[PDB]
Amino acid sequence: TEEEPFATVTENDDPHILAPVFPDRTNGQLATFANISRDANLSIALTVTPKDYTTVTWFIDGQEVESGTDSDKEINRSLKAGTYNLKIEVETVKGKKTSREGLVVVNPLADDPQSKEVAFERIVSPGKTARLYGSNLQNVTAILLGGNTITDPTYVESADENYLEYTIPTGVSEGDYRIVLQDADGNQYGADMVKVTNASLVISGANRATANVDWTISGINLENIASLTIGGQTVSQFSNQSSTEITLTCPDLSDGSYTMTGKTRSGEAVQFLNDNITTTEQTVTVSTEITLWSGHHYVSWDKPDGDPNKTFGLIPMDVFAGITAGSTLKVVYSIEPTAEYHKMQLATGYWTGLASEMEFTENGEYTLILTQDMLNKIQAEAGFLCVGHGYYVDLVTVK
Ligand SMILES: OC[C@H]1O[C@@H](O[C@H]2[C@H](O)[C@@H](O)[C@H](O[C@H]3[C@H](O)[C@@H](O)[C@H](O[C@H]4[C@H](O)[C@@H](O)[C@H](O[C@H]5[C@H](O)[C@@H](O)[C@H](O)O[C@@H]5CO)O[C@@H]4CO)O[C@@H]3CO)O[C@@H]2CO)[C@H](O)[C@@H](O)[C@@H]1O
Ligand code: NA
Repeated sequence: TEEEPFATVTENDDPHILAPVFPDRTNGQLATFANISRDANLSIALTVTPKDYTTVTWFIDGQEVESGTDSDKEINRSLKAGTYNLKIEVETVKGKKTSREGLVVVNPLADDPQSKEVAFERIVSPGKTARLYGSNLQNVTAILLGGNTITDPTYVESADENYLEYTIPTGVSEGDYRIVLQDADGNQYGADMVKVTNASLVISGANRATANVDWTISGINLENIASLTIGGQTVSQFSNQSSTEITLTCPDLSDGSYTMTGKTRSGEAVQFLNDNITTTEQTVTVSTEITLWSGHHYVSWDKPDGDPNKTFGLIPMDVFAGITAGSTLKVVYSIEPTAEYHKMQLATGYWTGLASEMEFTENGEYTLILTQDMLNKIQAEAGFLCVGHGYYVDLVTVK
């Protein structure tokens, strides 16, 4: 009370949470207070000083919530699957307060329809289609998103992981929403957060770029992009341009770090996501790709010693002697269709592996960072070889 003539010593005490002891932040990132199943309830029981002169309030994702017990300092709450922000705010009668903030992880059951974020598919755009990846999602007849009931979910069979395709309503404004999966029976299951944005948001592929060659960037509303500026060099002509992807020619820049910005058609600034931080400026590392060798050279360790196609030599030691530690070697390889199997390995002249033997079925690019130890061993062991069977070396580059 305030009208009180005076406050007892115990009333004016600082608030302390004695038990339980909560973990400290990981490294700015919040710690986990609870890790329970969707069928179990969030159960935390506080002991607090002063005994009879403290009130505690609970917040799930910033929203105040009743403690499901007669006591106000024990919470009992049934939560849907997901990860939740929990705040524990303790206040005394004379207004002094202490605080705890942590995560509550609620795991689904095996048979539950469930979904987590794999890559960046939880960033969605109003009017457009989006994907959920998870388990048992063929059960879902509706998704609930910020008051809207999305009733057109389609479970797509894929060569990779299957997904639940759904359309975001146009009416939904920007922000973060906690989605819920609904059965035909009516049962509801948690599927964590979705982020709705109208912004042209570049998400991945924009950290690194090779000068004077194709550069593919992945985002959400990238068709609205009118131009990108790297260094001081503006690019307004693109090879591909869709919602999810844009490809351009990285301009002729010296090796180093550069600022990238962009402009939409409306004139607003292109946004960039890096570690769940959104900026209007992106740091791009540019490097030039040097060609060391070009052609079409078959490799088979079946062929006899002395045969030019038993290995890939053809890049002399003095070239590798010049390469600086940290550089990325790339070997572009293609299969021989008539070959029974396809295995390759990068090695020294002594056939010491610089990395694992790899088995493959399709054409590709093998990249490997050459450390100072690797470079030293190459000089010590008679140079560089590509070894294996049933493939061709078509290009070798370094940057
Ligand atoms: O055949 C099918 C089968 O192939 C398997 O792969 C085999 C491959 O078939 C073999 O040809 C290959 O043999 C290489 C040896 O593994 C490798 O150690 C050896 O390297 C020699 C090098 O030839 C030689 O010049 C070097 O001499 C140096 C001295 O050691 C130094 O003291 C001196 O100062 O300088 C000289 C340099 O001139 O010694 C090294 C070894 O120490 O080269 C062989 C080929 O010539 O082995 C492969 C297995 O690793 C494949 O695994 C199967 O799957 C496949 O069915
Ligand atoms: Na799955």
